[PDB]
Amino acid sequence: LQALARTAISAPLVTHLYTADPSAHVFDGALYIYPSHDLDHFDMADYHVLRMAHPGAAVEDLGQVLHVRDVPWAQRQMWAPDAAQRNGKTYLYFPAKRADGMFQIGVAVGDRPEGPFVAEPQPIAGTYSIDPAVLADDDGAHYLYFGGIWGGQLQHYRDNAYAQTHQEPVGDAPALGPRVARLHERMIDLAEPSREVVILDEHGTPLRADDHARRFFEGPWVHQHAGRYYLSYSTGDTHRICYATSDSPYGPFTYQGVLLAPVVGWTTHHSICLFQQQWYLFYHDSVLSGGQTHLRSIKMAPLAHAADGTIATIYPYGEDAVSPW
Ligand SMILES: [Ca+2]
Repeated sequence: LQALARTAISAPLVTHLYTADPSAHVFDGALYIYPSHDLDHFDMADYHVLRMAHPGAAVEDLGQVLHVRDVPWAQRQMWAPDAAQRNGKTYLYFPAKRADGMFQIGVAVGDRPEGPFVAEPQPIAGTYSIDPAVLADDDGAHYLYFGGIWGGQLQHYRDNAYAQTHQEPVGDAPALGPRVARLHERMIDLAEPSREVVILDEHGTPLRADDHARRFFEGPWVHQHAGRYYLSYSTGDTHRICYATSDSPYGPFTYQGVLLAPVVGWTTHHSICLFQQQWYLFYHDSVLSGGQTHLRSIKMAPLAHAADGTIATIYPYGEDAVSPW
């Protein structure tokens, strides 16, 4: 697979550290990226913030802005984060693991996009599992999406309650979807208990647990375009970013297709962000590290919505490349 490094459509945004799970936002007139920081096993411990001043600019590492040692409730595994702004504050949302082994989502508050961020002493009540994404709705509301199965533990929850015997559904049972909750105006609490986000097939039927090509695995992201909501996410063991659409941030979302073909390294994770004239897909892969799943680099590619609202598949090493998966 050494050909893939040669025909990659994107270079690593930074190479002096390993980065993953990019959440891109335009805050205060610039592009800010909030990724995970892979350490040279997914044992990440801290977050950096990166910035691009304008379209085409060199990427700045603004340095470390939060470390798990400053998060009283969390012991380890600072995974895919996100950020939001409200009332002149910037909020850093992040999944991390408690000493008792459970993932939950917490938040840290700062006065600027680049921090420093001060972590709340407890996680956000009502959250669990991983991969937060916070949608700043055009109407002023903020919504928190989250969830990931397998290592993300979402499969142990139903209706927001944990049980040891809750497992991943199988067969004809509906696959699990991400969770969503409107955030409180104070941003560090939910305004409501989270709800299931339902993803439907083209016939209006919820996706099956045994449909691993399409069913939700982790890393939800929502963006607005042309009066609809786009939910996009990783399918995990089939290595796709897929997307689905709805007239509501709550769904249900109807499956549309594959947004990003498989990348090098087992995980795939992304965000979609509008910057000046252009939509961009931010994603990651493991080429920098020579194909090591746990050492990634974030990347970006331009993204286009078609007249009919669809998004064409992005092929990270070219459409003619041998797929890494
Ligand atoms: Ca994410």
